[PDB]
Amino acid sequence: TKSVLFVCRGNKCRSPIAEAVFRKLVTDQNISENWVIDSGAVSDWNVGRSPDPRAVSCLRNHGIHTAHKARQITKEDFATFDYILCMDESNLRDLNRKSNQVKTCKAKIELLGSYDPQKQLIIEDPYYGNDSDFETVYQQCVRCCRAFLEKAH
Repeated sequence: TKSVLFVCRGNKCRSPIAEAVFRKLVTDQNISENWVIDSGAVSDWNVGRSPDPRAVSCLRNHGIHTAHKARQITKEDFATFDYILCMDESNLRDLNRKSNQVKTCKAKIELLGSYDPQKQLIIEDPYYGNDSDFETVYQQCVRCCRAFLEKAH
């Protein structure tokens, strides 16, 4: 059983989209039973909130739905997930530092964009953008999630 946790700042725009995309992916590939998939936030500020309505609408445009509610990453997440894939360098920096402070870190922390065959390394925060920015994030997650499933690094 493999595990991936998608992380962003507040867990309402980017990482809920990545989670839903990857869940759709493994389901189509008929291997969802062998994958634990989740998303979480660095911050605790947005905990308990549903994804941004623009993220929900973006996923719906692509026939996807999510019932995720924002949660903050926990010490346990570092000890149990195989991969923690984050969105921007602020996430990476924060995750690398908290990884140092847990004596039981099994997860490999990487930028999700590190898997983009199109080389766009950063998945930028779309909250203060518009719906076309959520579509961009979605397209980034599709390319990155598919590359990740084919070969991890």
